[PDB]
This record gives sequence, C-alpha cells and structure tokens, in this order.
Amino acid sequence: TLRAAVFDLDGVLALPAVFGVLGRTEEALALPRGLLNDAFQKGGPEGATTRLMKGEITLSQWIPLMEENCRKCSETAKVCLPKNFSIKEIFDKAISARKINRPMLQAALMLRKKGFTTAILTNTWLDDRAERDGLAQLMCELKMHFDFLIESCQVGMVKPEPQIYKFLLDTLKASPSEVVFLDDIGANLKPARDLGMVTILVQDTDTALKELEKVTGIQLLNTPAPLPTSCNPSDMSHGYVTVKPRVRLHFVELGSGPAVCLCHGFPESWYSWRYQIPALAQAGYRVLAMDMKGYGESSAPPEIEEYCMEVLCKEMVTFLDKLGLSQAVFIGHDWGGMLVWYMALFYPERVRAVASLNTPFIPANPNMSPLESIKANPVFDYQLYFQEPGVAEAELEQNLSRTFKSLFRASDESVLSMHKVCEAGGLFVNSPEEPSLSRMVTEEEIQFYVQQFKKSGFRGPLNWYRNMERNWKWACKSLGRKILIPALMVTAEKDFVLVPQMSQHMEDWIPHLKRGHIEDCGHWTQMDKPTEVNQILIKWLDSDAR
Amino acid sequence: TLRAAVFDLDGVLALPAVFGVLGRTEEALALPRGLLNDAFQKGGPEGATTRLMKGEITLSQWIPLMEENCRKCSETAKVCLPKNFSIKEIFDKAISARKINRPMLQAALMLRKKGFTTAILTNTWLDDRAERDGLAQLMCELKMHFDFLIESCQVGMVKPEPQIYKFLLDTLKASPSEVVFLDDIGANLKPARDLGMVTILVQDTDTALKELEKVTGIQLLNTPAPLPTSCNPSDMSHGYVTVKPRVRLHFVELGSGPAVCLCHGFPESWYSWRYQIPALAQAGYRVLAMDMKGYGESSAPPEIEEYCMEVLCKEMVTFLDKLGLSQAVFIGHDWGGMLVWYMALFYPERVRAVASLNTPFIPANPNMSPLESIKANPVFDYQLYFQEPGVAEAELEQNLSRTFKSLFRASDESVLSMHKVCEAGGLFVNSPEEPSLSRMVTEEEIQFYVQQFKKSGFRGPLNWYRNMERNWKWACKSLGRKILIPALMVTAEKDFVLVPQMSQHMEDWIPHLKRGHIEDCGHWTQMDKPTEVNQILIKWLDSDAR
Ligand SMILES: CC(C)(C)c1cc(Br)c(O)c(CNCCCc2ccccc2)c1
Ligand SMILES: CC(C)(C)c1cc(Br)c(O)c(CNCCCc2ccccc2)c1
Repeated sequence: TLRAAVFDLDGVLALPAVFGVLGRTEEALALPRGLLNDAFQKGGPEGATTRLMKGEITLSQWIPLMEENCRKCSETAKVCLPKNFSIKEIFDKAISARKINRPMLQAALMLRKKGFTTAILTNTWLDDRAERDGLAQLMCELKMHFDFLIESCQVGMVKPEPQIYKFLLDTLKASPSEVVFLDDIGANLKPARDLGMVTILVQDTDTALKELEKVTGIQLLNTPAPLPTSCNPSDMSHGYVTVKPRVRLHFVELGSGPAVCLCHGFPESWYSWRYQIPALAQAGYRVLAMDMKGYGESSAPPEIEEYCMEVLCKEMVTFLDKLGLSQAVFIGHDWGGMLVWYMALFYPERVRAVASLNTPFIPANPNMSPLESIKANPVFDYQLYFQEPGVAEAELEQNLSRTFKSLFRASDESVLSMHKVCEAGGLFVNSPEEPSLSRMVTEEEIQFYVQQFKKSGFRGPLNWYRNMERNWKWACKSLGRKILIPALMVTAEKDFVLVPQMSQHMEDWIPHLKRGHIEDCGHWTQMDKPTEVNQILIKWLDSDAR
Repeated sequence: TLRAAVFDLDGVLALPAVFGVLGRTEEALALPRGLLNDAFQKGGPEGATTRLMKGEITLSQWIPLMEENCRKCSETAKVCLPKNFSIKEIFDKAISARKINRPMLQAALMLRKKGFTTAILTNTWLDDRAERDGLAQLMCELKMHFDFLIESCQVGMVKPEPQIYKFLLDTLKASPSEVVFLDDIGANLKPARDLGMVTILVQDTDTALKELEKVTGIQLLNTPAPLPTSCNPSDMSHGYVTVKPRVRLHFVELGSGPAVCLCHGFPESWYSWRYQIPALAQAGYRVLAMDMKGYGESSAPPEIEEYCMEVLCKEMVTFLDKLGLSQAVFIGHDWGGMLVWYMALFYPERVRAVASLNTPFIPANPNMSPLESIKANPVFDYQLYFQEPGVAEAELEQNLSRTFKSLFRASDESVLSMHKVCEAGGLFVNSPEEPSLSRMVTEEEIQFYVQQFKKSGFRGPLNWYRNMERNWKWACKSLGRKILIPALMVTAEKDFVLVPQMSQHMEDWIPHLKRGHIEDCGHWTQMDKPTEVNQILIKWLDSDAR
C-alpha cells in the first residue's frame, strides 16, 4: 500500500519549468531548435551542469561555463548568437517567473493530511546571484508543507543516478512499492520505476493529479476549498518581553517586513490568530501574535486595575519600546479591537495603521455612566454577570473543555443565548455538560486552549471587564479627537452582540475609515471565516499599511 | 544636594527648535516679524495650541486652526500670505530637520551614570501626520536613556501651568532644591524657579553645560569619548525556537529592518554583542543576537557530533525557516565567524551578506589531516588541549569567575600565553587565583557570564573543537566553490592567535571581499573596541547589505 509521495520541484511543484525557458528563448531569438538545451546538458555526467547540480560549484561560477558551451554549440551549428546574449538575464527572468503550482501543492497537502509522508526531491543549485532571495522565498514557502526536502547540491548526487533514489528511500524509511514519485522528466522517472516505485510523468497537472488520485484512492481533484495554513505551537518562535517588574508579555513571531501586532479577544490566545499568522507572514509582514495581559504565557496579576485600558495601552507602548519598534500596525478582535482603537486615539505616533474585527469604535458618552450604557442594551447583560469577582471565574473554570466547546461555535451551532444571563445565573446554565465539537475547531485545538487556561484561569481575562468607570473617565479625555491614521472596520453579519449596525456612526470620528464585511460569520471571526479574514486584511495592509 | 536632572525636548535635547522655524519661515517669505509665532500662540491658555499640547486635539486637527490664526494675524498686520502657504509643509520639514542634541544627551547620560534620576518634561502633541514615524523614532531613541518621559498631551497639563511642576516632583519623588531643570523658554523656567529648583536657561549648549557642571560638580564638558549604549539583559526581548526535538535556540531581538544574525565565539554569549545590539538596531536593522548551540539559554546536548559545522549550520537554516526569514545577514566572531563562512559556502541563498571578526576563511587542505594542520601552528596548541573530553571542562568549570576574568582581557593585560598549553597542563596554570578585573569589563558583566555558564558548563562549548575530522570532510566538498555574496573580513591587530596575516589569501576565494582593520585590538573585538566595530559594521551594512 502507498504511504509516501515524492514530488520534483521544476515542472511539478513550480511552474513554468526551466527546460521550457531555454526552448522559449531559442524561439524568441530564432536560434536553432535545441541549441540552448544542448549547451545546458553539454558533457553529460562530466559537464558543467552536473557539477552545479552536485554542489561542486555555485550558480554564479556556472554562468561563464554555460556561456562557453552556448558559443561551442553555435559554432558547430554554424550560427551566431545575438549581439547582447546573456545567460544571467535569461535565468534571472525564468527563476522570477517560476511560481508555486497551487493545485500540485494542494494535492501534496491533502496526501500529508491523510497520513502520507511527503517529500520534495530536486536537482537544484547553490544560488549566489544578487537576486537569490526570490528563490529562497519560494523554497521557504514550499518546504514547510513537506516532511523532507532533498536537494541534489546538498547531497552531492543527481537524478538519474541510482544512489539518489536509494538515499530517498533511506530518508523516507519506506520500501519502493510504498512510494509514488512524480516527475516531469521521463529519464529521471526511470530509476524510481526500475526500483518498483509508482511513477507519474507530469505533463499537465490535471492528468498527473487524476493518475495520483487513481493510484492513492484519495480525492485530490474537485475537492472543497481548503482552509488557510494553521500554526503548530511547538514550531513557532516564542518571544517574551518584561514591560514592568511583575509583568511579562508573550508573543509568537513570524515573517519579515512591517510589524503587525495581533491582539486577541476574550477569552482567547495568540492561537486565535493561527489561520492569519502564516498568511500575513507570507504576504510580506512581520507578525507578532500576542498573549494579551492575563492570558497564556503572559503575566496575569490579580488586581482589577492592572487591566484598565490606560495601563494595558501603556504596556503595549513599552512592549514596542523594548523590541525597538517605533511603530506596528495594530489589529484587534473583541477586547483586542477595543484596545487597538484606544492605541490609535492615545498613541497615534506608534500605530502605523489600525484594524478591528467586530468591535466598533463608539465614543464614550460623558452624560451617562458606563453601567447605565451597558444596562441600556439587552445583549450586553453578560457584562453585568462578569462584574462580581469570583462568580464568572467559578463557572468558567469548573470544566475548561466544556467552557471552550460551549463558547467556540459557528452562528448555526449556538448553545448560549446572551440575553438574561444574570437572571439565568450563568452563561452555561442551559448548555449541555458534554457539548458537541463545533465544525470550526478540532478536539486538539480545544485542548490547546484548555492547557493555556490551566495556568492563570479567568481572573485576569475577566478583569478586562471590571474597569468600566476607569476606562470611561480615560476615554472622555479623547472626546475632542478624531482617528485620522489608516483605519479598517471589519463587521461580522452574525455576531449577535457586536452587531454590524453598532459600527454605523464610525465615519463621524474616523472620516477616512475603510471597511470589510463578512457574511454568515459569527463572533469568532478568525476561525469562522479565516480565508475571508485573510483576504480583507492582506488587501488593506498592502494598500494602507505598506 | 542635587539628585535629579530634568530636560526639555525642543531646543534642549533636540535641535533646531520649532520656535526658530516659525521665525525662519517669516524671514524666508519676508512676512512681518513674529506673525507666525503670534498665530501659533493665539488665544494663549484658551487657544488652539494649548488644546493641542494638552492632548484635546491631534496635530492633524490643529493644522486648519493654525491656518485660520495665520490669516487673522495677516489681516490685522495688513499683509498677504504667499500663494502656496502651507502649515503642514512647514511643520513636516521642521520636525524632520530636528535631531538629537548629542552633547546634551551625553551630559544626561553622565548624570544618570553618576546616580541622578533623569527625566524629559515636554510640551508635545499627539502626532497623527502620515510622516509621524520620524518623530516616533526620535522619541524612542531619546526616551530609553531617561528614567521618565512626561508629555503634556498625555498628562493634560502644559508648562508654564503650576500643576505640571507639582506632577514632575511627585513622579521624581524629590523636593524642588534637589532638582536641576533645563529649558530654552524662560517663561517655562519661571515656575520651577518659583518652587526652588535650580534652573538653567538654554541658549547655546556649551554655556548650559558649563552651568550644569558648575551646579552638579560633575564633569560633563571635555569628557573622554563614551562607550556605545550597552544592553540590560532583563530589558531585552528574548526569543526561543525549537530547531529539532531536543534542541532549542535562544536569541535577543531588537529593532526593525533587514535581519542581522549575530554569532558569538568561544566561550561566549549573546551578551558579547551588548555594544553592537543597540547601535545596529538604531542604524535600521533587526538584530537577532544568538546564544549559539551549547551556550546560555540554548540547548546543550552532550554528544560531540551535535557540534559539527554541518549540523550547526543546518540548525541555523531551520532557525530562519521557523522565524519565517528567507535570509539574514550573518556576522560572526571566533567560532561564530567560522560558522558564518560555512553558511555563506553551503547556504548562499539564505545569507544576505556575511561578515567575520578575526576568523579568516582558509579552505580545507585535502592533502593534510586537520590534526596535522593544528600541530603545524604553535599558537593553535590550546586546540589540542581542548580535544580530550573532560580535561578542559574540569579546568574551565573549577572557578567560573576566575575563568572569565582570566580570559576577558585587553592585549596589554594578558595573563595567558597560548604556546605550550598541553605541556603546561592547562590554560590557567601560570595565571593568578584571583585575577584583576580587565578595563574592558565590569564585575557585574563578569557575573552575567558566570551565571550563564552555571546551566550547562563547558562540554557543549568545547565540543565545537571536537569535530575537526568531520568538519574537514564536509569543508572538502566546498573546495571548488567561491564566496561571491557580499563579504566583510575584520582583522584585529593584537589577536595573537587569529593574526591579521592569516587572512592574507582570502581574495583568492572571495574576490569581492571588503575589509576592516582595528588597531590595538585583541581577541575580544566587540568589547575591546566597540565604537570602531560599530563604525565598520554599520558602514558595510549600509553599503553592501541594505
Ligand atoms: C462572552 C462571549 C465571549 C460569549 C461573547 C459572545 C459574543 Br456573540 C460577543 O459578541 C462578545 C463580545 N464581547 C465584547 C467585549 C469587548 C467590548 C466591550 C464593550 C463594548 C464593545 C466591545 C462576547
Ligand atoms: C582559547 C581562547 C578563548 C583563550 C582564545 C584566545 C585567542 Br587570542 C584566540 O585567538 C582564540 C581563537 N579561537 C579560534 C576558534 C575558531 C577557529 C578554529 C580554527 C581556526 C580558526 C578559528 C581563542
């Protein structure tokens, strides 16, 4: 039975292929057919190209040898190469043009999801060109999705040499009949077949995937749209900053480019951004996904006043100071969204741009006590239940798995009504003891939140709600201001507490506000509709934040 | 007795002042004298500018109010403002032109070094202009050097209001006679004097500093050149990446821009880069200062083979992968310098540029065993002493304070001869029990290294030396290559083991190599000559690495 799938890079996982560019260049320059492909393969196992592919020489050392082979070939063919003929230019363009073959990667991702071991086996070179970063980026994006990456220039062997196939099997820890091997070069497929592997000659992707699904018995074509790439907590870079003596903030960090600081809601984690972290890093951003104060690996002091907006914002400014960042774009959800609006109002110099998911910006009413304002909207009743220290902690900490399974559900799966929470005597009083698992989360993902909340519980998280008066007095100092930095408001159709209509007057205070809207999306925006969140955020970052 | 020094920002810590730009603009445009300074202060305590300085409105909201005041003033003066008059343009230019007053900052740094509490007290605004980052950067650089930063727009009070002076004293926890207060505005100096503070009216910096040194009794003028800013370990962002099941790498991270990965030598720490970290971050780079495998907070497995160059390099590539970095510039010293050359030879696509301090690049000799090569140079005798597992560990771990105090000394302070180490029976056999403290290090800095080495000791660090044969076989695979990526070799005149002449043939293998050279510098380059290292590295980064 098959249990391993091996893919070539050029012409399989990445298109268009290099062999095609030599043929394309011959045609564009009206050179004899095959002239450049001949100079490229000149000397066969003893030639310049084999030396490059084995890692004996670098790509920049190889360029003049390929130039001399082209001259020899042209001399023999009794033709002249054009006036401004350049091997460097031809390869720079071809490498830059080559992009991931998305349906082929999707098929590899599905086989791996189904328990296959996956690998990339490639005849490649040591790239020292000034433009090498583009290729480094492609390989980075690709390699993360596979168990192994075997590069000819690192192992000192090349396809079709028999040794590289024995090396492949040793690394896979598999017998040949257990392996599918996909290649666009029939000659490089021959030794794998000779060993007894299943082989697929890739011309067009659709046919190759039909052969691959027929031989594996796994649906790979016509499949439902997959979710964005998620995060494995043990595979991330974890950062820690002391903002004051008893307060440390933890964050997960991925990517390069402008800093993007993700701020989660209640009762969440950095992990609530799992579907956004890889997508934003891939889009050219340096992502910093926080455990907000009171959560996960960040400090959770017990005092209510440690959680007022003024202090939380001051600490986030200190966080930037200690990291040596003059600015970050701030993106928040729920309580994180309320924080990012206040970061924009009090520290605009430090905020590159601001985005909120669900949480609208509503100026404080100086003529009404915040408790009166909460009482005025029936959907905010749960905030009154959260006031008394210890009451909601007892209910939320009683059974962690039940807490997260009851909370984290799509709009059509709800188990909690948020009206008359105080009257009912809790959030979960009419909820099952053993809730079903929402289609939004796996059992493993629920257990990650359970493990994180074992450290500090719900005191610090609930304390974010216990500073209504303090936050109202501080917010009133900002009433004459407008938010004039780049701003995005993302509404969720089916969030029945943070209703889209609550955001309706935001342009009065944020005149240049840009918007996004997600249909059939409940409160847990990032995990409910991750593809759409990623689309809205990347589009806005690229246009408004750099 | 004085124990606190307070500095204004505009016209004191940062020059040229804003008041000067309004006067300069009046003159350049031939407007009536004082017209713009009049419109700026219009309405006094009730005016637009006071509202801005108190944080009632932002800088972008203030712009049209200042425009209306300029029009009113011009109408009263019976003059016309020019055709393309713009308050936005005038302030963008002035803010951008304003730079840190380096001698004033140096004086604050010295008073703080001598035990004074220091603070910045400033009438400032909430900056929401599109070009706000420049000012955010200035404030970041400045604020790190002071105990407190009091901004009028954050406290809702302005100089010369009496309340802000009482607020200052409360934050300083000092009586007025204990405070020196420096301001360029005599009217803002008046309430501090009225309270009994020592006050200095800053016109030219030299006179202000003469008054400041006369009143404090501390030399501030004509002082020796200070060292670059160092790092406080508890103030840094600390990152952790698992590269494989039992291996985690720790690093300290500071700044934004291209990633710069600093790789220390034997037997060191991320902390060996303490003088480079702030300077490189300030120069526009994202610094990642590693604890190399076997050191500090990084994992230290016991096996010799975990420390061969091939594995150490593979792990550094995985480190980049997990952080989501396609490249980093790699800068190494000693064993770190040997590593970065190998990163350049085996992973050029991942190396933006490469620099080594002291460690030259010498290709492996395939016709001589590495042990024969070590035996051929008498200064390399200590490497033979390091071979036998446990021998050097016993000597180095016996008394940590003695180990680091004996090792870390300037060229004119040496206590260790490196010739006939095996014959002598150790590195410290002719060294004192209680070595004196080198002028390069403080007692506290020695204790940091002592604390770091308490975790894993010297087994992992010494294992970097125990892979001579393995490293030689791997290096031989690279003999046909050249290093063609941007490269810098920094030699140290007085490193008596890694002599500058050892680097003499490097251009044969690295044709485009750039160089730096430090006179009167021993082995501990970064701490021996930090100002000169910083100069050489920043110049090379800005020209060759981005
Ligand atoms: C209490 C839970 C987590 C179940 C919940 C469920 C829904 Br549906 C929801 O919309 C919110 C929103 N919490 C808002 C907190 C931040 C905030 C406070 C005051 C005003 C606006 C936003 C919370
Ligand atoms: C052993 C100590 C730390 C005292 C020392 C003192 C001096 Br002075 C010195 O120059 C070196 C250099 N160590 C070099 C290690 C890396 C390397 C190995 C082989 C060849 C070159 C460089 C080490």
